[PDB]
Amino acid sequence: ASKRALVILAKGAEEMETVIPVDVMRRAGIKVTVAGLAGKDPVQCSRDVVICPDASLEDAKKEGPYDVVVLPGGNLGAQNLSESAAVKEILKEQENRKGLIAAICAGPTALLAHEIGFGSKVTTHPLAKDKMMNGGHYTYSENRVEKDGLILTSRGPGTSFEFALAIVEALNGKEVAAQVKAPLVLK
Amino acid sequence: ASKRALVILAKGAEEMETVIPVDVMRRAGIKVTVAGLAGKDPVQCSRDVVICPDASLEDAKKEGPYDVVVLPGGNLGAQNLSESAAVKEILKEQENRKGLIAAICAGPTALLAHEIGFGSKVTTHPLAKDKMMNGGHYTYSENRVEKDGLILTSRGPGTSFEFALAIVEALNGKEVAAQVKAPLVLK
Ligand SMILES: [Zn+2]
Ligand SMILES: [Zn+2]
Repeated sequence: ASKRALVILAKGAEEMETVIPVDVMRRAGIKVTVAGLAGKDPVQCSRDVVICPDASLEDAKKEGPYDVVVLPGGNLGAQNLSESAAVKEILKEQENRKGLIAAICAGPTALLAHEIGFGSKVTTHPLAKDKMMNGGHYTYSENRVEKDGLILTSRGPGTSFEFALAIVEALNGKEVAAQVKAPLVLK
Repeated sequence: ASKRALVILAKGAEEMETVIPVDVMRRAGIKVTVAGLAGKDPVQCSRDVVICPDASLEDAKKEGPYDVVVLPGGNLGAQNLSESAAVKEILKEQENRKGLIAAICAGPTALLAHEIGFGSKVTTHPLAKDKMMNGGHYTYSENRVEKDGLILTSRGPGTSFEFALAIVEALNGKEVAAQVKAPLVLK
């Protein structure tokens, strides 16, 4: 029974923070759905890479629930996630069922917007710290990956492998994470 | 006068090895063209991420020459690159004009197929070593990034940032590379 991941892809998402987790999760045998916030049309990422989603978010939701919901960063992508009523519903449902939520870079600021996981330790990109910490609803961490129970956060493009492997470990265990890691030629 | 990069994208390419260099090069102010080997249609990468190219290779060639030609890895992508007469022509032209060629993971095996850069020190993914070394036409290196003049090679998804930043340094200099590196939150 393969674990399942929903990756929510919005215009302006950081394409490295999208593709690295998708690829690494698929290497781990996770069934990943790349869901387009705006529909099933191609998505123009922050550095103009264009990714064609597997499904619209609307359709992907109907196939839930998922073992993890993943929010990439990119400031504009995160803002689009933060403004979305559909994302709010998905995240609240995931929180209510005690499912993992993973967000990287500016992505965690969508948790703030949707009032998810208050009281957790979190990290973000350094430049997103002040936005995330508005109101003091979370406790800030400088760890490259932070995990406080079912809220898993990370910092930037250069922490994306660590973030992805932390998701793999949480879903499929340490041994699978180590097996997936070795062929990547990480330092 | 911005430097220009051609990234040749074939079915089965490693999507991390494609997107990380594209994104990092664009962060460096390089004008990058993601060119589809097969045409301007979407490309299904090795772990099923679908990327929409900027142009067909046919059209992209007409807008050359480029300051760097970049070959991602992925075994099936590299095989498609290795079988392509169009890629052969582009690489030979680039070599003849003393322009940089950069290849990662299985990507360097397309250099072997097209008889490019013989006598250079190169690296590859560990699993691609024997293919690359058939005939002894190159000298093998275990360095995470190897550069022997105008032939720049690297090893895997986990060396992609290092590979991309080496390209940036070669084109735009050490200072730009350092400036681009810091916001990435690399270790
Ligand atoms: Zn980011
Ligand atoms: Zn590879």
